[PDB]
Amino acid sequence: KLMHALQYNSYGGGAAGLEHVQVPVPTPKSNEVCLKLEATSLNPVDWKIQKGMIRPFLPRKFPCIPATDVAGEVVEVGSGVKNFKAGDKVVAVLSHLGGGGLAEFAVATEKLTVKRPQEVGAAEAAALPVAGLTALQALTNPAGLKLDGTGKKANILVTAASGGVGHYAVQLAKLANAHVTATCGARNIEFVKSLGADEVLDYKTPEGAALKSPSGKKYDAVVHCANGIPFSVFEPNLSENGKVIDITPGPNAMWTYAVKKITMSKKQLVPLLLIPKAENLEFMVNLVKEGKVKTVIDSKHPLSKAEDAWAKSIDGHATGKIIVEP
Repeated sequence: KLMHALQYNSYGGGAAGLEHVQVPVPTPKSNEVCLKLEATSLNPVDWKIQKGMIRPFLPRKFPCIPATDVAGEVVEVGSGVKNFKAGDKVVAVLSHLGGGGLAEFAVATEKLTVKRPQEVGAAEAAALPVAGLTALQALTNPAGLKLDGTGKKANILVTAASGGVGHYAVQLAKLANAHVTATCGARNIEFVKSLGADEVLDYKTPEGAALKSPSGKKYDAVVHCANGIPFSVFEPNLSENGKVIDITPGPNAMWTYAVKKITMSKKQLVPLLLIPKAENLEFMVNLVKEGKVKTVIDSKHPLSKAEDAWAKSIDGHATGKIIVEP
């Protein structure tokens, strides 16, 4: 019947603007499944939407229940659901239109729900969807690396590699047999080395502010997860046809993309929008199961204290992924 959740009913609230509320448990449609949530993961998008930065596209209507990355147990399925039964443990991606993550229950489409193996925890799994698939898409599509053994070997730069997409990106890039150069805060330099990065740079230094690799590497692709960097700084560090992949693209990135396209610049800036596909989520889940990829969890917060997790996300000093559990 009813359900604990967190809502914002207005732009600009910050964590203060979140409200604990009791709300009717959603009902699954033909193709949806209903989950008792075991873990929910935050993404920077989630608090940006609330700040109003994604207007006029999101949020669709107030009030909003935030977060899309989710793991839990199937409680109930819709008439059309073929592949999941009640009791099944899953990981899923909620619609970016309706949100729903910060709650006891959520409905997910079957096409974005994946069975979660016994080996993989709920928090470990819930951290995967947006961050992991983004990292995966960037390295698979624009960077053009296979992740078996048949991919192009290459030089990869990962900016802000201590964060959500960042720390997945480094691990994945290593599985594609790439040389990985990474940037992060001084504190996280040892951590990023442990993800498999070949070179790690303190971004406040001179070689890291300029993104110059000690081997003198030029990068074939950049999984760009940081924010304050103009194409100027990337350019001299790029290979002849290097692509900087902005996984959090603003108007600046969008414009640069247009200009570099229309002037046929050999060096390119690629805005990335994630297209979550269940095959990829299944894939990432397997990588975690097989130990080829580890999820690092910055912190775990109870839904009753979810604003803390929200504020931690807003500060964005998180290392890996922030998790909210019941």
